[PDB]
Amino acid sequence: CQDVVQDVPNVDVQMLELYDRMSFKDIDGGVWKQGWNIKYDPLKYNAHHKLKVFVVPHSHNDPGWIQTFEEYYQHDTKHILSNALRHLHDNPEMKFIWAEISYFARFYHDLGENKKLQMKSIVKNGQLEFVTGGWVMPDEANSHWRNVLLQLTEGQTWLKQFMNVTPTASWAIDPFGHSPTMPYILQKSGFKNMLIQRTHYSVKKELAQQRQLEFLWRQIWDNKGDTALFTHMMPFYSYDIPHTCGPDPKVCCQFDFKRMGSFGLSCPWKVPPRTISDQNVAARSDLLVDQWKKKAELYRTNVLLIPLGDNFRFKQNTEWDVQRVNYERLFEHINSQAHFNVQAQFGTLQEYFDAVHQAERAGQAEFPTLSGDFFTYADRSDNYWSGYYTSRPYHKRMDRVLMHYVRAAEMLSAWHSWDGMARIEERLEQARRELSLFQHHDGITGTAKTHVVVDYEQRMQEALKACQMVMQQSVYRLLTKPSIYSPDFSFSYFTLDDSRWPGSGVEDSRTTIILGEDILPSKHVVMHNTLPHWREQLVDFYVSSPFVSVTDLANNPVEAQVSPVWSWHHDTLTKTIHPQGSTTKYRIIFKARVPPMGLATYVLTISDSKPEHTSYASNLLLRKNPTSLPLGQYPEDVKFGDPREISLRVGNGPTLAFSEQGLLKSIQLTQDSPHVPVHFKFLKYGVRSHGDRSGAYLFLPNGPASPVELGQPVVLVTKGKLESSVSVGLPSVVHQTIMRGGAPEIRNLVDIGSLDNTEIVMRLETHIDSGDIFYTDLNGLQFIKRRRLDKLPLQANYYPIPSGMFIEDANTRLTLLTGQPLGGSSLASGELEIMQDRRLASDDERGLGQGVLDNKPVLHIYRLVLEKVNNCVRPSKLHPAGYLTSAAHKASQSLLDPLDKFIFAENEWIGAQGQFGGDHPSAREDLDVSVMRRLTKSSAKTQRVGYVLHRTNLMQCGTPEEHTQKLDVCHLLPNVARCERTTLTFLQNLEHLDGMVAPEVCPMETAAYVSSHS
Ligand SMILES: *[C@H]1O[C@H](CO)[C@@H](O)[C@H](O)[C@H]1NC(C)=O
Ligand SMILES: [Zn+2]
Repeated sequence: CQDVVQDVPNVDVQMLELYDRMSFKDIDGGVWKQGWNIKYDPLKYNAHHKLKVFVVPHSHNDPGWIQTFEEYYQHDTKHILSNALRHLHDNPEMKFIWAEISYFARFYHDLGENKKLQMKSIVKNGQLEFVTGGWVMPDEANSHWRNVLLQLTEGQTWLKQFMNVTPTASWAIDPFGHSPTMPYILQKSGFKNMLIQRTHYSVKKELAQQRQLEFLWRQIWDNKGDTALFTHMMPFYSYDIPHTCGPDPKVCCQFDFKRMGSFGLSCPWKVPPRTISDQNVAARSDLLVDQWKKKAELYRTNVLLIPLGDNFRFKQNTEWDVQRVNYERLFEHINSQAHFNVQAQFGTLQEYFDAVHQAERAGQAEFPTLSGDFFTYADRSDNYWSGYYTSRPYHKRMDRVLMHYVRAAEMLSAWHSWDGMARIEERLEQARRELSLFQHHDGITGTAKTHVVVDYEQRMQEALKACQMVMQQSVYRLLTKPSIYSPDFSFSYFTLDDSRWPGSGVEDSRTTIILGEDILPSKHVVMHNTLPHWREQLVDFYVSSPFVSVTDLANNPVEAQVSPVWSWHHDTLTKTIHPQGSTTKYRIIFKARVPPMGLATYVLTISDSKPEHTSYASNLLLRKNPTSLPLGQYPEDVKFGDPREISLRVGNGPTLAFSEQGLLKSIQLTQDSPHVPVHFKFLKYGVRSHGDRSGAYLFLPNGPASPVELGQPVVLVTKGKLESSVSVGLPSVVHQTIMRGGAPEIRNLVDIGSLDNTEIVMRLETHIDSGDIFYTDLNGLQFIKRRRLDKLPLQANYYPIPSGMFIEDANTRLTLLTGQPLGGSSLASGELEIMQDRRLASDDERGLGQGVLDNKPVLHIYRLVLEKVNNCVRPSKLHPAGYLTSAAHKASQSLLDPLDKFIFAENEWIGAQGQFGGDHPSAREDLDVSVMRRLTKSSAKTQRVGYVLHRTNLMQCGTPEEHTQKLDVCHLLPNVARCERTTLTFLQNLEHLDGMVAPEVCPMETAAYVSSHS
């Protein structure tokens, strides 16, 4: 196992280092506006060394953006694919590449058998080639690596099954900036090459000058280089035709033959394309070949890639003809004119890469190595695309919730083989597909039109219901005496109870467990733990009486705490935001203990009076002019007082101090230790009154943020033995700090209401001496070192915060973990900030055609970890990576993969069992079974179950942390007959395992195993 901490990889280009040295000057470079006038030596090519040119036709199709997936499919995509089939079938030499399997699968299943065969043959013969092969071309900023793998697997599994092909070349031309998480997953999924396009114009210029646009992209911690994946970065501003034939768009535009008039398109550079003829082909070829040779100067081999396409192109037969015929005329002339020393033809992406490597092997080029990422993207001037790290935050939070439900549903039902009548495979496939679809770069990015966002939401909503159905049927089967188990596959044995989604104040969707002497004395509830280690976590449920006690199934009492159900209201009459307590429902909280990847059953029983093992929280409402707050049977009267500072401590945990406005002020780790200054503050960014406007994509602040005026907010303090919290109703945000004994949890109920052109940010101010350094994660997979650069505008120092960020000095670290991807930064030493929501009245000219005015209440959740790190073994100062501590990592897991809670629906659960998985191995804390998926239907003689195992890397800080069991996923199910290591998509067997034992992976590595059972 490589050491991912102590050895700084040696690479030719390290992006943080490059950023430190680069000037980023935006000067006019001529026709190549962001480059320079390329010159080449005409004698470079000759009869013994020709320029091999591959023109690759393509059509960028968005699975929803301006229209919904289905609208686009009916209006454009089905026509594009139908005509591609006809045209490639009839013109053997024509080629075309396709990226989005969601659309292809939709099309193919609608084809008659005769056309399905024609399609399979033009794929088999190399004319139509799939690039990447994912359900979509995902966003790379906000997406969790788990969902990136999920969507890749969904598209490639379909391709293997129906087209009998597995792409080994990736094509990502529209995501806004690129992440190294892509080559990470791709290289572990059989890929050999990848192509990217949207990277900062300054970066393109810099790498172009050094001919480092093609490189071996390895992970920042990879000292050996085994994670390396050959990567081609396109050099220009766009992937459209004007920006793909060479440096001068005024010239290249003339070779987009769809722009002559009848199609309603034209060249903005005022010179239109002209039909190629025998009288102008020599002159047209002169111009084109010159653009090609200039583009070739930016690369190292004699093989040139010329993409030929744009958004939703190749829709009409006449378009296919006009592009094909004119290019064939050019190729015939050019290839027969020796003086050009060029051989051009239509080709696919893989053809290009194969030729490149052939040149490489012939010793004509050697490629530089590179590590780092390509955020934050700017396509021109100061237009940095960091707004989409936050746009439509409700759905960004929804993404993480569904991510977990999908994993829990696939895992819970994987334990058994199911009769087709159970519709398990059906519901799981629909859930994987709707979540996969949302990974699209206009999905989770929040860059689609309003009605399209609604469509993604409804799809995800159906996906959540599908997961619930599968999960509850699974729990019922897993915890019911086999000879008693009598399932109705359409019945709801349990209903899921989720405390954080949609969340309190977002939607009253939770069911109250209704108990009563005259109706029902008790109720069984079950918790599931998808993580592969024993886990304890407080869980809460709503009950119709405060006199409730909890026991496990051996009938041992469980210490519980009851608290009121508080809801915040913006009182339009008193013009204040204050809480109201329920007089009929209450919250019961207790510690659940659940086996690794298992279940644990508990019972809630009503009593006529305060039960022995249940305590009641005190409540204190701080505000001037208070009014009574009755709580029905709740045994403790609410107390009142004028606003004042407060301190709280739960268990032996930290002690936290709050200001009289209910905001954190300091954290004291231990009895003796100091009260470390940690202050939460809320601010707002505006929009510029002149110049470019912020929109769904762009963050263009009109200067540093200004504090939100808080007035004299109402603060509610609940103090309990198991859980305490401080909540305050601020303008646009009900901010809540919850304490259960460890790092506190922070929840923000964000309702930006109608505050137009406003972006609300949550900031932490500390005295940590971080200087200009901070860390943010990439797709929940790794933490990368960031350096605030004052030579760049504010918005450029914003980065995606998909799951966490931290700052530190020699002695102290503050880590903020998130349950949703948002945008953030550290704009000053000792600071951390993350945007909550943004509402923008204007469009930002990238094609969306609207601002962002469809905001809705969202509940953002976080864990805030203050820790001493002076004893931790950390990477040296030049290492580009950072690593979490055990506490920070578990806090992230508590947000992304919490225990699942199920309430039994009928009055009596006959045959109920108290636990499942008690014998499952409790793996070391840095290991996770990211995916558990049964890969075969019940009719298969040999059952197969796939597992994706990921081991992160946690800092060694002196904690002994011992006694853990080896996890062999190949033996989790009985009767194993074979164990194989496979690509992450489970599509290719890479290793036949001895003793049928799946070994554990190394720190920062991910492996997939498939066990076969007889
Ligand atoms: C396509 O896959 C392989 C080529 O890699 C070929 O040998 C096989 O015949 C095809 N798959 C089918 C139809 O089983
Ligand atoms: Zn797109």
